[PDB]
Amino acid sequence: ANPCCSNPCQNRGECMSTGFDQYKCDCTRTGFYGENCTTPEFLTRIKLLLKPTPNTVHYILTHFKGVWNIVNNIPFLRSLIMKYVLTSRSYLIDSPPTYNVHYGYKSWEAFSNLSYYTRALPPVADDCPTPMGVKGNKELPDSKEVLEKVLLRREFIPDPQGSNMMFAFFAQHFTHQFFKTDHKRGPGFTRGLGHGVDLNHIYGETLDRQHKLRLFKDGKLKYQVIGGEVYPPTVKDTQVEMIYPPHIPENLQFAVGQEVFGLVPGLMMYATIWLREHNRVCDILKQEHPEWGDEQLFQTSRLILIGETIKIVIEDYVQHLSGYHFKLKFDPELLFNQQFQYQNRIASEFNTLYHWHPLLPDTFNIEDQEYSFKQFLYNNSILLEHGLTQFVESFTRQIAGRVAGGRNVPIAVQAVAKASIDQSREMKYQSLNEYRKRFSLKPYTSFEELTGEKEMAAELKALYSDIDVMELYPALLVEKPRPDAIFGETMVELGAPFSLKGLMGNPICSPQYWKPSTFGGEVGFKIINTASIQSLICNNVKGCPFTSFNVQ
Amino acid sequence: ANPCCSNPCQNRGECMSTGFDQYKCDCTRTGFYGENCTTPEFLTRIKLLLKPTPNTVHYILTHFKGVWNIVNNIPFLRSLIMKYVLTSRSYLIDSPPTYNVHYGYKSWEAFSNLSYYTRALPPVADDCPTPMGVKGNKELPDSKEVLEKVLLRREFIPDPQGSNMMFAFFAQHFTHQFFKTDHKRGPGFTRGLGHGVDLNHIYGETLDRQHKLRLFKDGKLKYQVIGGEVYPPTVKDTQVEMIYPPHIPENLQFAVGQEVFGLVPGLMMYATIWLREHNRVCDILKQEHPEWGDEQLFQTSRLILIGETIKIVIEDYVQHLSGYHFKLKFDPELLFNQQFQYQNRIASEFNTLYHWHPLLPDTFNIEDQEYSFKQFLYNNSILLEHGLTQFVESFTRQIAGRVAGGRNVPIAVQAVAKASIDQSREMKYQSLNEYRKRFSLKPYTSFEELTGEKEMAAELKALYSDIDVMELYPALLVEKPRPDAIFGETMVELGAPFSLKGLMGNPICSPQYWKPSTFGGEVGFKIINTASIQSLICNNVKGCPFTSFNVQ
Ligand code: HEM
Ligand code: HEM
Ligand SMILES: *[C@@H]1O[C@H](CO)[C@@H](O[C@@H]2O[C@H](CO)[C@@H](O)[C@H](O)[C@H]2NC(C)=O)[C@H](O)[C@H]1NC(C)=O
Ligand SMILES: *[C@@H]1O[C@H](CO)[C@@H](O[C@@H]2O[C@H](CO)[C@@H](O)[C@H](O)[C@H]2NC(C)=O)[C@H](O)[C@H]1NC(C)=O
Ligand SMILES: Cc1cc(NC(=O)C2=C(O)c3ccccc3S(=O)(=O)N2C)no1
Ligand SMILES: Cc1cc(NC(=O)C2=C(O)c3ccccc3S(=O)(=O)N2C)no1
Ligand SMILES: CCCCCCCCO[C@@H]1O[C@H](CO)[C@@H](O)[C@H](O)[C@H]1O
Ligand SMILES: CCCCCCCCO[C@@H]1O[C@H](CO)[C@@H](O)[C@H](O)[C@H]1O
Ligand SMILES: *[C@@H]1O[C@H](CO)[C@@H](O)[C@H](O)[C@H]1NC(C)=O
Ligand SMILES: *[C@@H]1O[C@H](CO)[C@@H](O)[C@H](O)[C@H]1NC(C)=O
Ligand SMILES: *[C@@H]1O[C@H](CO)[C@@H](O)[C@H](O)[C@H]1NC(C)=O
Ligand SMILES: *[C@@H]1O[C@H](CO)[C@@H](O)[C@H](O)[C@H]1NC(C)=O
Repeated sequence: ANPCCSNPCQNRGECMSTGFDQYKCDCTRTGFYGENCTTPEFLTRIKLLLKPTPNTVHYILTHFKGVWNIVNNIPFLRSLIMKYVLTSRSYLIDSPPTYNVHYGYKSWEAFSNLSYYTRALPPVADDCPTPMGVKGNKELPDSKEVLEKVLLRREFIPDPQGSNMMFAFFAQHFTHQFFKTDHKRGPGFTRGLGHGVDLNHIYGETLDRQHKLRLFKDGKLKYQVIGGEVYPPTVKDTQVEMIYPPHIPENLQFAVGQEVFGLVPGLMMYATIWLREHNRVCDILKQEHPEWGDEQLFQTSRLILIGETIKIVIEDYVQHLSGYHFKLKFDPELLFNQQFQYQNRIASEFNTLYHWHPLLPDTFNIEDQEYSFKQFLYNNSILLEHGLTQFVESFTRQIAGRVAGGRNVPIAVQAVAKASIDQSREMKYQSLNEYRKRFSLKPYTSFEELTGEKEMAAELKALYSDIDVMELYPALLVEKPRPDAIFGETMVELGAPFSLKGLMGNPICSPQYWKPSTFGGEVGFKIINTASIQSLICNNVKGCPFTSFNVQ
Repeated sequence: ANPCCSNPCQNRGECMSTGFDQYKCDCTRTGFYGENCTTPEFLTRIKLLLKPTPNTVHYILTHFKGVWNIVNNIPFLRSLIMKYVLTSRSYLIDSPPTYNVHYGYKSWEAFSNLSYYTRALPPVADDCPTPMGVKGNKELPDSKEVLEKVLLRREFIPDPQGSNMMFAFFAQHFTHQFFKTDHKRGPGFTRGLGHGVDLNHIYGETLDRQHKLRLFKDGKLKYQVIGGEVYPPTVKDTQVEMIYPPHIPENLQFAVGQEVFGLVPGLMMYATIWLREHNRVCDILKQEHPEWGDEQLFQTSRLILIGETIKIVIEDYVQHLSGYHFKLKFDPELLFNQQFQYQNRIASEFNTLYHWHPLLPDTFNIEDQEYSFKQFLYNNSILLEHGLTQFVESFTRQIAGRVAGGRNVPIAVQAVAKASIDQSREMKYQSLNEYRKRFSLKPYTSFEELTGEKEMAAELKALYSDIDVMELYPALLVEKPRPDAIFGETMVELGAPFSLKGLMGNPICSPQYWKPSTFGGEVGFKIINTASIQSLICNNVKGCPFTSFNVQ
């Protein structure tokens, strides 16, 4: 019914109805004009002729290693390239944000209501004849069939980039501070009102929760000591609400900032490490500032840990997953003379693409044990049994699964994968190809081009008929990986700009925050600027075990 | 005891304690170095030894009328200057915001908690030996004595700039969407969580209040007709909470977005006008878009009225109060190639400086009647009796009071003036001279220099002893005005950057919003770009009476 149902406006032109059966494309600042914003301005043809494709740039970043070594060791040159990386990657995201699950046009409600995830692409209107707009059949193919045919794991496929369980659980722990769906309201709603890296998964989303978690001495968070080792306090001792099945002993219900972190020992491992890190930073600050009170010690340490998180995420975590030989750098100063908005709104599509469940193994191997999913979930006794040191050593050694490439979702979480499909449809996501165009990628012209093989493509052809009807979420998991890579093109090109905004958009990266006094002086500042996944583990885990995001 | 109590760091350097009796200044990016950030770097020496003073700039903007006349009539030149004006006025506000009433250092709590007003200068620490830090006596002078000696009106002092009651009530109506102190929590807290121009004073702060005010047909707001004229609906009809004394009959309990707007018929006049404007724009959009539903008509109209409001605030309202011969321009495009943060957090000091109660007359003169304060307050029957047309005609003719220059607060609101003093102290405001330095102004060296006269200066000298201990709020009302102006230097130099951020920081001014389709096409867009206080009144008040912000 809506004349904009067919998504006729190209190159980010905006579609507006002008009657029951007519539309107008607003081509303002797109660089194109004409009825559908497809005629390039002269400068546009110049830009287009020059810009390399994402696969070309990926090739360059993953080759000429000898050259990247030269670059990485020349400070001013590394800075220069990172500066370019930053600006190149930061023009695709609407900031201030625009659409959401209930608004396919800009509105004050969509802007102002922080309970929604934002949307990179507006939803397919409710009165459109087909789920994707006007293409395809009345209903999309059975989600169970999609799941069973091309997503479910047959044999475990290891990640060729060598990602390990330290990587998988770091991804889970880190992202679950800003992916926190409010199931009461619906899949298009979030409980993470900070919309980014605020460390609410350590400190609590609300002030009441934070205060229940705090010791109110020396800036510290409450903790218990068990067999000489520091662990989170209990629900019983703190009244911090946590999600635990009823059969869990009171003494095993650890209470942390994020209420779902009792779900798996690997989340609780990271919760425990960051808890120790907070109190460690508290000791350092108290040493540097014997005149400070508890409140300032707490707040300053939180700012420092936010800093360390952003640092580690960029220079270790994103560094590893990218596969780049270029050494990414966390340096807010690089944006100070550039246009950039210090703010972020978490996109629904970012949440959706980040469902990296293929990472998980069939069993979790710690020391000489192999835990099934059933044994592993909600089982903090496993953490106490083995200890943090053994957990790190074991997770560092265990390979994670490949995410793109298809057929690698562990069956234990098949309901989760089905729900990602079903809820994408519920939220009226536009198709894979629309999202590809939205991120300046070439539309796939066949299912074989998407997968790079023939068997899964054939299954999908039979299911969807038209590549233009293929959905974003399953596509991300069946996409042809880059050579020996964990992800395909669509995953990287969508994930990167969302991730950048969540990290650099933090206020601590703004010029008035990014200075020593914000972090209690040069000592606190140095903690941020020297942070690494290895140092986080070395400072807080007995014996300073070697760790890394890849298997050795 | 805090070693930062004396405010040792200059030129926006940040003070941090480094022990019980030592501090350190963080001079990062100040352009100065040395223990207190007072040694100018070389390039700072250049900038300084040729930056014109605010009074010089104000001289130039308010003279050479013939030159400005040429400038105003050459579009590219007017734009060029406005572009300069915009950037020259946007480097003084911390954005993302920093301090608040409870935090004299940056913290995640101060950044994230939207219920606080933010602070342009951090509060004086609790354990400082004196209210202002280290200077002055153990107690500030009796606020009643300060009020009675230099603030309270003897004889009515008319504004020489000719500001009228349309101006005064516009100031009150417009600002009360973002100055909404949460008295439950304290003077440092706000109920205006949008922190700017969101028009919650028409539409309501919350969705459920908004939905009570809406007709749910054609995008319109509920209204009632009395004697052939459109007025806001009642509390009985809508169920929205309003503040009214218990003796107001049900038929006079008007319901509007801001709960206090029944306080005064002047506010209800503007509430009525803006309600009519919303419904007018709904009519226009429905004509443009027969295919649109109620929700989109409502949301689009709200966006349009937001643009109208910003347009009128800049080009009529601020235009009048500034006294500039240069014609200010609302043009979001002028910021598109500039560094600028599209966000805003309302500053407590902005709230404080905007207590412009000396504007108020001794009596409110409508048609042939002169109403007293007791007669005027909470008396909407006056509005019904005379009507909007007579309100506009009368308020356009009636002169408002001068704000700077002292002794012009009407006795009827003396408790409000005393509270501004008392709450400033509660919120631990730094001194007038610290605020002047914060905004690049020369500190006053005596009370006579502050007032430009001798009698009020002498009383203040007796009360305060030291000019460096003089408080911000009463200083603003006793300050020497610019020549035949309504305000003095401090008022304009603090007010201007805060005001700019609230208006241009609005998301509708960002590039992704500032396009015709956001407002339902060129028709909606034209309504914003041609808006004016005269056309607002012309379109919505019977007879289209002439109006202006100047008695003229
Ligand atoms: C043993 C490990 C894991 C289990 C048992 C698990 C299970 C689940 C379940 C049941 C949900 C749905 C939760 C809900 O709807 O409230 C979910 C959501 C999610 N998972 Fe996993 N998952 C695991 C690991 C991971 C990993 C390694 C990642 C890496 C990125 C990940 C990413 C996500 C994301 C981003 C969501 C959506 C969060 C939200 O919107 O609230 N998960 N997972
Ligand atoms: C008949 C006219 C007016 C009356 C009866 C009035 C009265 C009041 C009162 C009772 C308060 C609350 C004080 C407190 O809680 O301590 C207040 C606050 C305020 N007034 Fe007025 N006023 C009037 C006109 C104006 C005008 C013309 C302006 C011009 C801008 C203005 C600006 C303000 C501001 C900015 C506040 C602080 C509001 C807040 O933070 O919520 N008022 N006024
Ligand atoms: C914003 O900060 C205020 C000030 O601390 C918070 O209000 C306090 O909240 C606690 C409950 O968490 C109450 O016991 C206090 O009475 C409140 N104090 C005041 C002065 O109101 C408020 O909760 C914070 N808001 C958010 C969203 O965290
Ligand atoms: C943000 O939007 C959601 C969705 O509209 C709002 O949730 C609705 O609020 C009304 C109250 O006016 C309830 O009657 C509905 O049940 C809510 N719907 C859902 C899905 O929860 C929410 O109130 C909005 N938040 C704000 C701050 O306005
Ligand atoms: C997949 C995937 C990729 C990804 N992120 C990135 O590719 C990606 C980042 O996350 C990012 C973070 C900080 C500064 C710059 C970059 S980047 O240039 O946009 N790039 C390396 N997150 O998930
Ligand atoms: C007093 C007072 C002044 C004032 N504002 C101004 O002086 C002032 C504005 O408010 C402003 C509004 C939009 C764009 C640019 C300007 S300005 O250059 O900062 N200037 C004229 N608000 O209260
Ligand atoms: C060659 C001069 C170019 C124009 C400069 C005009 C400056 C006059 O400006 C003066 O500034 C003083 C500063 O305190 C104020 O006291 C005066 O009121 C003001 O007139
Ligand atoms: C409403 C004003 C209150 C007047 C009575 C108490 C004020 C006492 O204050 C005095 O008032 C005189 C008034 O012009 C001034 O000459 C004095 O300088 C001032 O001290
Ligand atoms: C614009 O797009 C529509 C698709 O809805 C197409 O039918 C029309 O011919 C296009 N016009 C062009 C490309 O000039
Ligand atoms: C939890 O882990 C422990 C090992 O610490 C194991 O003995 C136990 O069986 C597990 N619980 C469940 C329900 O599998
Ligand atoms: C720095 O400031 C303090 C002011 O309290 C003063 O004691 C010291 O002499 C100053 N040093 C300078 C201005 O070089
Ligand atoms: C209310 O306004 C009317 C004029 O409409 C006036 O005559 C009356 O005195 C006012 N009421 C009070 C209590 O002042």
